[PDB]
Amino acid sequence: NSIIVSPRQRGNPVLKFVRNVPWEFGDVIPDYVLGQSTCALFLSLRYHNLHPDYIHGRLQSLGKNFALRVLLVQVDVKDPQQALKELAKMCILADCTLILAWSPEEAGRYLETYKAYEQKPADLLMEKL
Ligand SMILES: [Hg+2]
Repeated sequence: NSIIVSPRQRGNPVLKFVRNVPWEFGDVIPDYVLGQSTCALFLSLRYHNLHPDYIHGRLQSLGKNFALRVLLVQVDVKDPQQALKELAKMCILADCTLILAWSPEEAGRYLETYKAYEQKPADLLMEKL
């Protein structure tokens, strides 16, 4: 039921806006575990400028364990277009979904939205047999 949150996310104002599903910190590889094989990384564009090698290593340490991988980018920098195009390339090659959030609140809503769905819900009919 709960979103599991990496302690690396501690202090991220996004957490204030995860309000309609429980969340707790846990020892997890992604920034948010949103189900059995779904997870998200969070990246602020301001942070990305300051630490340009950060996200490539993060996406790479993540690998392919989770079926659905989501990079949630907070667009918080004037003139983000060049950064966004490079992150898009990175996501295409790493096969991850790129989502643009324009505020912490929007990012928190995206997290609750992905948590609403099981990527591989129960399949009862096979089970019954
Ligand atoms: Hg991910």
